[PDB]
Amino acid sequence: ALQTIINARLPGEEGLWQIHLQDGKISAIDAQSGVMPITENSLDAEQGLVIPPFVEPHIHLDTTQTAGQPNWNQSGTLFEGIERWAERKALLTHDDVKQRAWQTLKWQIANGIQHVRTHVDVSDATLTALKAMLEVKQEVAPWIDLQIVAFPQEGILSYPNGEALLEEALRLGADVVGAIPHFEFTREYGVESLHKTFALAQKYDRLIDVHCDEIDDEQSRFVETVAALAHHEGMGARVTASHTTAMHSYNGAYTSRLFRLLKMSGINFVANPLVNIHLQGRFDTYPKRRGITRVKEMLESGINVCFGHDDVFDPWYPLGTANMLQVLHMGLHVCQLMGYGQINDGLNLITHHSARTLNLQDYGIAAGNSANLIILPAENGFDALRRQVPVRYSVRGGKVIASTQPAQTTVYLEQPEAIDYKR
Amino acid sequence: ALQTIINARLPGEEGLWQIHLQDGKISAIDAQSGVMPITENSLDAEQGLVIPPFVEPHIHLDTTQTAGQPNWNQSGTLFEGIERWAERKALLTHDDVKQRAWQTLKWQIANGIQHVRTHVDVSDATLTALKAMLEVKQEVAPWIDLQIVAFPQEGILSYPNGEALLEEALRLGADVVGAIPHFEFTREYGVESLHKTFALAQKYDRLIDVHCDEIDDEQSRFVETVAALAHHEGMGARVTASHTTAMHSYNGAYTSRLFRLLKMSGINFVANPLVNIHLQGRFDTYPKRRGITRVKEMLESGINVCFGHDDVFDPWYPLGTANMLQVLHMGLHVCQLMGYGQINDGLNLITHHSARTLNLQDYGIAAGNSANLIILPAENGFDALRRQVPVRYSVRGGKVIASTQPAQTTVYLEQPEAIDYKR
Ligand SMILES: [Fe+3]
Ligand SMILES: [Fe+3]
Repeated sequence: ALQTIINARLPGEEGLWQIHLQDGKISAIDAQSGVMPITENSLDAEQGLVIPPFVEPHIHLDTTQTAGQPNWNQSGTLFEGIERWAERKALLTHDDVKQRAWQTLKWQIANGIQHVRTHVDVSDATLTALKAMLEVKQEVAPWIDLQIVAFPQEGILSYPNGEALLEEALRLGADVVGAIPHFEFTREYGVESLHKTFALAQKYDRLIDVHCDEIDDEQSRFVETVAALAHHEGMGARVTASHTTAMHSYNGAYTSRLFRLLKMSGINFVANPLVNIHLQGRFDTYPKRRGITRVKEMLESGINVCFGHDDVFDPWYPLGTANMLQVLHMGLHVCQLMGYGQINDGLNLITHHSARTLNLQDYGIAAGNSANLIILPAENGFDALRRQVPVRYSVRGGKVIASTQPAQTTVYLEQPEAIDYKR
Repeated sequence: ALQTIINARLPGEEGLWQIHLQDGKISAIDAQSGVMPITENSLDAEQGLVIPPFVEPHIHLDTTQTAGQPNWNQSGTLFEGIERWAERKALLTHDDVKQRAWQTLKWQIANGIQHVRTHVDVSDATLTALKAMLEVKQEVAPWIDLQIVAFPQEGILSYPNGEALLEEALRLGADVVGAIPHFEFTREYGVESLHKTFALAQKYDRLIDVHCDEIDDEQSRFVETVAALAHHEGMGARVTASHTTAMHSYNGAYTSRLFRLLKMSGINFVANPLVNIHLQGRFDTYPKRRGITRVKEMLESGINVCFGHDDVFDPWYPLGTANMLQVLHMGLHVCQLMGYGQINDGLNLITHHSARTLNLQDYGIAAGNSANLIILPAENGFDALRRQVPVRYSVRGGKVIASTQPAQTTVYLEQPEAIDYKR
């Protein structure tokens, strides 16, 4: 029965704020001139930062939690990962997918993530993972709004009945149409697959999220077709180009020309730091490229870009706890967004920009919006990122759905001293 | 009055182990065939991992904790960092250096680090930071063995009285002789500075740790002189080449030839992931090189390499909590040591290999050694790294000097559920 969040700091705002709640929504937001006393029905942010929930714009819940089953990827390569996944085929069932997806979703709830977009491989005639994920979506709805992308992993034109299966996935309820041009047999199939993807999105009124140019090939430019088609249909807001790691290898002249179109099209971009730094640059000896898309330049140009985890504890990425501040930390380093303001503003890459990517209509600490917000025990984005703080409280519909009692560290010098890693 | 560590897991060993303690030393280590009961004077590792303390082989305690004073580095560049540091000159006093060094040292104690090698800028006629650090070394001795490197930041031959000041630092007690060849005015001064560095190390019987080829210049090959001189003097074990980021840009043929000498010389290498990924590759547009030395290849060749944090909360690196598992996480990603075994064995890069780099004589969980060890609430190195676990207990001389009560996370679904991020 929470009525107020008090003593809240807000990004880009001075001072402390009080967030009033009513009927599961934010009724008003008022500045405070000092610290407010706690009381029944008040959740004290304790001068910590309050932001609208973290978002996971790109993850594969159908493959999550499978690392080491039955064997571990020892080389760490994409190739071996594919083989290790194949060895687990006998365990891939409806219940298995639901159990693993739920395990990661619980970690996400614990990490203040209330919006998740999962890709699901639909290059499977039985659509086993998709059927399982559609049930998971309904089951987790009280805690996470889950979007499902029908992802034609083996291609649309390069896989038997690929287009038919992609459309079947949409008819079953998938929220987003996926594609993977650079994986199609030819450049022509790649371009044609995008026309088919856009046609399906318009036919069913769905969003689009393409695994776009995820390859260190300076000639992989499917992103220009994604942006051009979006501009032509006037649907930029509903379109996302995931990865675009090839952009890391483009010459500057083409990239400059392309950026005009990217801005005009209004499409969204997702970079996946943890996985990109790991899987890109694998064909280089030395020097080795970083392989993340042009995040810094997109921000400078006002192009919406955000960060996803992509994989959690699977053959393609053995690590992760589904933590967005960890994803952000990696991205700030690899993209060299290390100035104070760049780091502080970093939270945008895992909150607001990701909400835009998911085309969310009810997101942000604003009057009238649902009371969905989280509290970080930190002074600002810089502090939260530097100390990799947990989510103190996650509030959804005005109710607490997760909480973390912080770790307590003590050093025993001449006298015991508490250490909080602040100066 | 601890007499035993029980239920301990050890890297590379099967099962649980009991570590007996007597007179501040490890008296014996015995395998257990099951879980042992707790009791008075027994520290229960609770099937967590027990390892010899984390080590910080490369940090600058003279510059730590100064970020944002008086202004923040907004571009994040090395150039601006130098300017921001210059603006703080009026605050650089004896007491200031001691206060800041101690602040970071407390974070290190909290993070299970009992061995630290700090570089101290001795291109200052007043040697202010060095005098302060020598007192800090004595003060922190009960918790951390601190090694001080006399670091001629502005060069030995390229700075007024550079050589005289370097020797004065040694006469005052600095443990290690530093150098920075690539920063000298000419290649010839660079090579000559190394001869002078080795001569001083032999004259005073000190270790050597060179800021070596920290630059994206494929022609910066001072590392071959460091290794050759060490081989000639038969002192490889006492010598360290820090950074060697230029090696990331060498052609493969030269690198292969060089590796024979690196192995034969027996010198140590320190990579500083967090700072290297941030400061290297700054002159590239796109693609952008990673800029970390050849860590993977050194491991494959049996060349001792380890990881340092380098900078903590300063103009050259605004982040950090002086956490070695965080440094390791970055290094595993950038160096693409992402296979299961590579990640699991990762702890070696922040424990044993770093101890070798510091030429430590009393390190490791072995009978006869001082009872210096830490307990991680994780099953193995992979688990500790993936979950970025805190140090549950840090034991020194058989006594607890630090402890962390873990954070407690709960998600409120149909029923409350504890989340520990394990599957
Ligand atoms: Fe993906
Ligand atoms: Fe350094």
